[PDB]
Amino acid sequence: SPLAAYEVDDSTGYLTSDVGGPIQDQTSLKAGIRGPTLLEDFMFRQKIQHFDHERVPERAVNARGAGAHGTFTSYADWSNITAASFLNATGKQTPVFVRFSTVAGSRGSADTARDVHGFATRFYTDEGNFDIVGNNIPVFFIQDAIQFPDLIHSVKPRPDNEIPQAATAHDSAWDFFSQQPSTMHTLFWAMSGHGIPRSYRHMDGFGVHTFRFVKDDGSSKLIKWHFKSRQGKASLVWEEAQVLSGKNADFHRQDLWDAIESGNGPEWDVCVQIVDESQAQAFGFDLLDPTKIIPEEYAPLTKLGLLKLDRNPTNYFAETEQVMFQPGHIVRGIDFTEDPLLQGRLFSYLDTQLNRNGGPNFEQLPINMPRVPIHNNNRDGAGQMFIHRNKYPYTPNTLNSGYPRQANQNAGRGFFTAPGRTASGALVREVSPTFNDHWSQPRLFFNSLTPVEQQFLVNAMRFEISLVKSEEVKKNVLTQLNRVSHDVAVRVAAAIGLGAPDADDTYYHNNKTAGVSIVGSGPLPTIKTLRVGILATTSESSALDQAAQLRTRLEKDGLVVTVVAETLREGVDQTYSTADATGFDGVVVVDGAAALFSSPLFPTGRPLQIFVDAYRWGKPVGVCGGKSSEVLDAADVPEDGDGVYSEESVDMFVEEFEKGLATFRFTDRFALDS
Amino acid sequence: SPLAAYEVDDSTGYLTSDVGGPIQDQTSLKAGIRGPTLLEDFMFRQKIQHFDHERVPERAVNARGAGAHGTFTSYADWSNITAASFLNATGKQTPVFVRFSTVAGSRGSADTARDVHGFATRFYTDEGNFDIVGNNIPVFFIQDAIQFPDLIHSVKPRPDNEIPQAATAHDSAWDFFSQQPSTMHTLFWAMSGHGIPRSYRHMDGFGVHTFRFVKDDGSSKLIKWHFKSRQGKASLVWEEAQVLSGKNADFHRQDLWDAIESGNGPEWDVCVQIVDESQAQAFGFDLLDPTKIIPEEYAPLTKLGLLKLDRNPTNYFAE
Amino acid sequence: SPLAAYEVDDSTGYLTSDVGGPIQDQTSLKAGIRGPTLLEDFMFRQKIQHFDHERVPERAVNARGAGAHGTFTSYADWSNITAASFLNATGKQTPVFVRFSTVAGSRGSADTARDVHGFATRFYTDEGNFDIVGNNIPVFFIQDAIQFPDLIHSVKPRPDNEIPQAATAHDSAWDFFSQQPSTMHTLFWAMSGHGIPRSYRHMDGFGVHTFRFVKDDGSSKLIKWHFKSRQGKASLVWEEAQVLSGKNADFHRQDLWDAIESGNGPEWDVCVQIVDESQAQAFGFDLLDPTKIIPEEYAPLTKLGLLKLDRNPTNYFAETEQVMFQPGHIVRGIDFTEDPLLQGRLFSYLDTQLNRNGGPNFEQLPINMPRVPIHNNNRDGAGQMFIHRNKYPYTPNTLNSGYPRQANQNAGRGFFTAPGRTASGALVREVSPTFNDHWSQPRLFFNSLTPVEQQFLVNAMRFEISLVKSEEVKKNVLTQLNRVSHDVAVRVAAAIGLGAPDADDTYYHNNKTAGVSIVGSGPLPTIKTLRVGILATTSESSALDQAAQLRTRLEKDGLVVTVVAETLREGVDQTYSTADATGFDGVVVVDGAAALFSSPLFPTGRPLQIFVDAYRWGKPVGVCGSEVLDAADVPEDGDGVYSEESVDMFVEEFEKGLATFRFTDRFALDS
Ligand code: HEM
Ligand code: HEM
Ligand code: HEM
Ligand SMILES: [Ca+2]
Ligand SMILES: [Ca+2]
Ligand SMILES: [Ca+2]
Ligand SMILES: [Ca+2]
Ligand SMILES: [Ca+2]
Ligand SMILES: [Ca+2]
Ligand SMILES: [Ca+2]
Ligand SMILES: [Ca+2]
Repeated sequence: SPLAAYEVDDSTGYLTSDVGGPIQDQTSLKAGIRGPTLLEDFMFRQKIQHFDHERVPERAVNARGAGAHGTFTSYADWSNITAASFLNATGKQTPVFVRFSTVAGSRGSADTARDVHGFATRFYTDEGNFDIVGNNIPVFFIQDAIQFPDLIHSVKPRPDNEIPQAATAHDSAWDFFSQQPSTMHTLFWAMSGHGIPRSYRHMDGFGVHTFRFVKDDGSSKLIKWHFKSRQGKASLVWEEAQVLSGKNADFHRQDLWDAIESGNGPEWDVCVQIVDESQAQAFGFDLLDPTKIIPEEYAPLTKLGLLKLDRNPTNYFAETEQVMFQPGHIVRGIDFTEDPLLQGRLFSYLDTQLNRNGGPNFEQLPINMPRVPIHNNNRDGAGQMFIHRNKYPYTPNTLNSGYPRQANQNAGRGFFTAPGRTASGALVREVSPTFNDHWSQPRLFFNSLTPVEQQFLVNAMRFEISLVKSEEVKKNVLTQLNRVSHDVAVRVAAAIGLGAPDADDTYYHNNKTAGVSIVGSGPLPTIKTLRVGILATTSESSALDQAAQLRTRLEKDGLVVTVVAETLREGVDQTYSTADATGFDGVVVVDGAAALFSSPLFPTGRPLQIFVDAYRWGKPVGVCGGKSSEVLDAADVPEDGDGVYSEESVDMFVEEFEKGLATFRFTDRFALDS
Repeated sequence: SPLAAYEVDDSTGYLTSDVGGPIQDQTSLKAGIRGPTLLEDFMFRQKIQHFDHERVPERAVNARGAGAHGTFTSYADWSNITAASFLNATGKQTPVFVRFSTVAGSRGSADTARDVHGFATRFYTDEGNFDIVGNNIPVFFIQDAIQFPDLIHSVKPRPDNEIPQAATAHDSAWDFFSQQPSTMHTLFWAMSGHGIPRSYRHMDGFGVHTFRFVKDDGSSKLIKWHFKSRQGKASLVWEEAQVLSGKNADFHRQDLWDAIESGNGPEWDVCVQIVDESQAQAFGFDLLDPTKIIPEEYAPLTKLGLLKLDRNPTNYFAE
Repeated sequence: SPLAAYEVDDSTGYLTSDVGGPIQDQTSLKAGIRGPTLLEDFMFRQKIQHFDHERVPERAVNARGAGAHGTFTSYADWSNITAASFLNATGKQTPVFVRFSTVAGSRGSADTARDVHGFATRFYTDEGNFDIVGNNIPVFFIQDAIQFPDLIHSVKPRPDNEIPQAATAHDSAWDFFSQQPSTMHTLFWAMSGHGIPRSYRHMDGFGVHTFRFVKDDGSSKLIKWHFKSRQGKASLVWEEAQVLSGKNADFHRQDLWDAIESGNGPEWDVCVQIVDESQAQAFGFDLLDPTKIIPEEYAPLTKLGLLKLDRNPTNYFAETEQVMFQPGHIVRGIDFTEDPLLQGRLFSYLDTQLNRNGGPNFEQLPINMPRVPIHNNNRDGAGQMFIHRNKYPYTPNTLNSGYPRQANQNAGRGFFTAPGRTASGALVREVSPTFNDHWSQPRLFFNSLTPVEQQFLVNAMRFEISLVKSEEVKKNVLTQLNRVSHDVAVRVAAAIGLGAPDADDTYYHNNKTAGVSIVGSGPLPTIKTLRVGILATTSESSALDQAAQLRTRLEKDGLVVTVVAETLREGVDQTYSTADATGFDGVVVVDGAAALFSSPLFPTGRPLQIFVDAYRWGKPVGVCGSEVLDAADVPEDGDGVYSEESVDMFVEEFEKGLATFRFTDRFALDS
């Protein structure tokens, strides 16, 4: 364990105060047995003081999230492109901590809200902590950091009543998107399956901004970070995400925790697109613009190394709640660009940590400490944990022999700003006209989705915009959507009873780009960790025998099996009362249980509804045992449908079923606009 | 009202800093049109500093809740039982503010979690602010305040993974309940429909503790506070409440906001049960024990006044 | 020790950020060589952010202070009187940290203010940290903790202009004293030399309150803590203290630091008076009353152990500024009493540390950590430095097997309230009538001082009360003083041109008590560390020779010698320009320097003024090798005036003078 030095064991021993005096903490000290509590009860006050002070402010954004420890391993010595030490040798390993999150919701909001997601990675390198504070979507809503509070105020709950929680489905958000057209690209992403990923493990990570890789000789290249999931791309469907948000608000954090505990820690290839400084404006947009992607057709990915998360935190508050990332945590070999969104972020993280931590020594929390020595003249501050020996903490000095020494390009492996960087011109609060095309790339993204996928995106927009009360805002939203796609505007307008404006073809085109579609990304590369719900009954010993056999066959392949029946007993994990289709990636009914398809033990129709929901939401579903018509007919599920299975043979059933799990979603169950 | 004086109107005008200097806030100041951002950009830093510091710690318990302004009106001059000035004359009106809440969930969790609920009432009286910080259930889980962090750690999410949110449905909570039998009464209440009320307006409020009414002559009587809902008693069913948690996490706060905006502000009769000091142990239990109710058969309610909530906040955070 | 693990070495290495990235910190990153500074300069912002956030609130009181580390050693197994683990074996050693302080001044105010002084001692015991948060005066101004903000607002600067700093010499303070008669006892102590101690090492430590010693059998006795200085008792005189406040604001903290660095770390016998519970009102006053001492005639001292301070801090901010004492840091074998001053203190220290630290994990700071394992269910909070493995931090639990287990009188060496303690009666906001005598003990104290000592205390009151603008307050002050002593009232009234009220003999008496007088406590038991200024000249090679001969002798006897001359050179420590009589405990002029008694190198008459100030302030003074003594109007026959050609002889006599320390016959007395 990377933080073992800081762990406190309470598996033995007597209760003590924080200063080691043995005490009790179960009854207050009173003046008589039915008397008033005494002020001199220090046991009471120290315990309740601590409780009263347990909370710290949630993150201003990305308040809802979860983290894990792991390791990064480099695939090569990358000297040829960067001086970065963590990348300087094949097989070199660096500990990491990653936190994943939504953006809008507070603490305690649902994991399966539709939102942008954070993906923040710390590399505890041998030349300092390096943080990549990224998202699951490669482009951001706005083109200047100064706009962030406008965006976030608009998305977060209306400030008179604090409604609605963790949702863009309200007037203010769509007022802002329609007034600030830069938002279109990220908006289209958020309205796709990327807004409701199946898990943190099934999403990619992006730095969003263009950064620089800087060699020890001072030359630089432009880069984009892209962490490519080894688990596949996968989304929920919206109706499923809504039910999930109520049945399991902790869905993503539980999925990550469980995958790690089972030895299925998630992996990504840490990649970059690498281009020349001369290509800043060569691709038909400006690399300083965080609303644009570099299509892969123009710049392929270079795999730098492997990221694997394989260790859960010991204490969530101390590790996951207190981790404080900064894009300012940069190392020699990396530099910034003049992306005005990035530029302003550099200020915000350092300042906001004062808010959360309540004082300036937040880098001393165990989770934030580096894994190398610290030499500097930073002193004092509330919560100062060091005892500095150097009594002359100023530069230049002779009384400490000139130490610490200055580090720079030529000495001490100092960070240095890419020396080819320049600035010219007027000091201006002006937007570059190179940033002005807000619509072509949203259209590129949309064009690249499959037909059903395009339908899901249209449907997400229909859902949210139909909840906007202002007819003017709705009109304004159609005006912007229509600049990306007339057809999107027409289909969305249909649901809200307004007319779409006439086509405006300025930014329309037919181009597509690879690697942005979820539905088109093919079957999952692994089905380990995927969840199978076996619906059985205690009414028939035969049904539980079937479920035990099925369990064995499925578990051999690393699937997580839940057997559901009316009541618990050995071999049954979950009652119908607590079971839901959102708990599973595939659902199997054992034919011994066909009769179930009213009781005081579960809501009326529960067993059938689990099956029907799983089918409606695109999941593989099946009946095992040979007798299937009763169940399939009660569920209105066609026996010969794609992703519908019926076999007597457990082996055969499982072989076919596992293909369905990799396919993951049977999209021919969803209606399309004609 | 201290609040009228602090309302700020932004329906007109040019944007200013917090020190009244007119500014813009849409583009950062840069060294050239494609250049880096300048440290001298005070418009940027004041805006972003404020954003960076918007959040404050959520309440240690009852983090999820919603409030409204209203009035309390006394039905009589209650001098006969209490010196309390807000209760000293028929018709006397006192401004109030009430916040309703769940207990275990963080500030973004669902209103329809199964839980105890807070019902905290401030009376801004002519002799000082008086708060009755109560619940929708008349009895509490534990018999000594020193146990609170035990109960709350047990019911809040397990501290290695912070799972599960806003729920007693996990080992630690049931470990605590089964090890601490005082928990049984409140547990039974939370597992009834009182754990999943239909709205804040359809639940009652209780002080829980025995308090004292004290006359100007120094004499005292023992009292229980019970705010009786004029809307009636109603619950959700469990499956319904689970679905609502997903489809509308804001369900209770929206319900209250809407009732107020429509001129249907909710009402309670503020009542007490009143017994003599000599009855502290007369009913087969100790009135100092917050796990016990006084059955109405042993002590009827006296209606003191009318509490009505009829005005929503202007800014949720500030109020 | 928690502290060794947290020491950080910067004697080698390249500069890094706080996250270990090598950086520079001397030039801002700019858009061009004459260009504006960039927001992306993280090197600048992390450095400036830290600087901008260096300061923390000063202590609400006792903000000006200094600390050191040391050791406590028990003289015996004290089982027979207390269960306290640190007292349970002969020779048992416990690390300590002590901070000494004034009370009213802010953190940059002078050490030599006239004030009560704090003497706060932490014992890092093998059963928890135990703090005795005491003062250099055994009694306090007020009888109920709830009055503390009244006392402290009255003594601290007037709140419109924040004038005057670190002084009771203003109207509000004397308005409070004269309206709240409980203040008289501490006031008399503050107005004596106890208000201006010569150093932290020359003052005693007192717990003030009655506490309990509790045995493992549950029995208790009542105790007073008294730390008896092994360096002796000594004071400044007031004029010397005033000059010192300007010439060396750091005088006491420097004195302590130097004593430690020189292997002369200060010692105290840690003592108690011990009496039975039945004696709580047996001595003519109530032992719950913090305005009363137990005269030693009624209860002698038991020496429990030795306190020695012998190591300075490494980082003042991290150790001295951040140490957070609490009377709530109590251990098994000690209990509280129902002293209403002590009772409220218990709440204050815990709460105020939230203010200073800015979050609840202040016991995690290295200086506040214990030296034993911590097992509890305290969690989270800002600045949480632990990673707790127990994921069931509630009691009762089965999922962590019942741990941590409850500790109490019969398990786990738990703290327990003394079991014989009871309470009975109405719940009242009433002062016990047993607290009502505010004047007899102030009179006892005053009676116990030597005539010159009584003069000094009278002169302190004359000085301060003459600065009170309000005629009404001055009159009220005389009313109260007169209840203690009519003579004090008369003598103080004479300075302010008011008439004293007629004698009111209700509380007058002629009783005296041992151990409260400084002047009467005899010569100092050691003169090591005391300071000798040798006034010399570069004019005469012979002056320098004389000085160096004196130096050899005096340094072997543990004295700190400063040779002063017009300019620095080999063997000269200080210039006349920077020298002052307040820098010295004794002054010697070498024969060769007689000429100096105008130059661009020091102010006119500086050499003579040092000798004259030292004589006026009562110090041993001499000439080694007539004219100098004539120039200074100093009588050759005077007590503590030395005039010898023999160096050996001079040294022997002068060193007796240093032990006597002050020659009080140089001070005029009222007649
Ligand atoms: C490219 C666009 C951006 C991305 C990908 C991004 C990513 C993130 C992520 C992942 C987190 C959560 C880190 C964690 O898990 O603890 C975060 C937090 C935060 N972000 Fe950014 N963000 C971006 C833009 C901004 C901008 C423009 C600002 C302000 C000018 C900003 C201010 C914050 C603040 C104040 C926090 C809370 C940080 C803390 O308390 O530690 N974000 N952001
Ligand atoms: C009769 C049993 C109890 C009832 C009815 C009760 C009621 C409440 C209510 C209604 C709130 C929310 C007030 C608001 O809306 O802001 C609250 C908050 C709180 N409660 Fe209590 N509570 C009880 C027991 C306790 C105990 C025993 C403790 C501690 C020993 C305690 C500590 C707190 C704390 C620390 C908060 C947060 C207050 C704040 O941040 O303003 N509660 N409680
Ligand atoms: C017997 C009377 C008292 C004595 C001997 C005493 C002694 C002390 C000492 C020595 C300090 C400084 C500790 C240090 O060096 O850090 C101190 C600080 C303090 N005292 Fe007391 N005191 C007494 C009465 C009180 C009362 C009645 C209160 C309040 C009700 C009080 C509140 C404080 C506070 C708030 C501080 C600052 C503590 C900190 O910041 O850590 N004092 N006192
Ligand atoms: Ca809105
Ligand atoms: Ca540089
Ligand atoms: Ca649990
Ligand atoms: Ca019901
Ligand atoms: Ca009810
Ligand atoms: Ca004054
Ligand atoms: Ca004296
Ligand atoms: Ca024991």
